[PDB]
This record gives sequence, structure tokens and C-alpha cells, in this order.
Amino acid sequence: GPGSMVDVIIYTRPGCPYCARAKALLARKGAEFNEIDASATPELRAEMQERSGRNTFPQIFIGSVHVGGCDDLYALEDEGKLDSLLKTGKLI
Repeated sequence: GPGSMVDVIIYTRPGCPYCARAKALLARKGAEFNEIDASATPELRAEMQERSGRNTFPQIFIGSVHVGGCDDLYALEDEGKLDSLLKTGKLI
């Protein structure tokens, strides 16, 4: 259909190196995404960190699936599949 694009959202916090790198990496390819803070609140940071199971990491939501973080972004960009993930909004 006329409009091969999906809504992308990213959750990060002030003072996150691994997060910034991810955001820039996604912006480099030209992938637009909404930058939102998580540390802003306990719940926003809890639900996010609860998805990964660690202290705190960058969340990359593409389409209807949750990519991951700097690891998923770096691991995906290595294969060049992310381009299709942001275009289709789903996992092959």
C-alpha cells in the first residue's frame, strides 16, 4: 500500500552512552524514531528495564515488535536486516 513505513519509538535516559550510540546509529541510516525518556519516572523505567531484565538499557521498538538495545541494533545492523525491520515493522 501507499506508505511502507511503521511507527518507531526509542526509550533512553540522560547519561547513557550505549543509548546515545544506538540512537545515532538509527538516525545515521535515516530511520526516524520518537525519542522518549524512561528515567523521567519509576514506572516508565521499571516497565522498560523489566523487559530486558537488567538495570537499564536503550529500548528500540520497531513496528509491533521490540528490537532491543545497543546490542540488538549493532547485531542487526551487522546483517543489514534492520532496514527491512523498520520498513516492514516486523521480524522475518
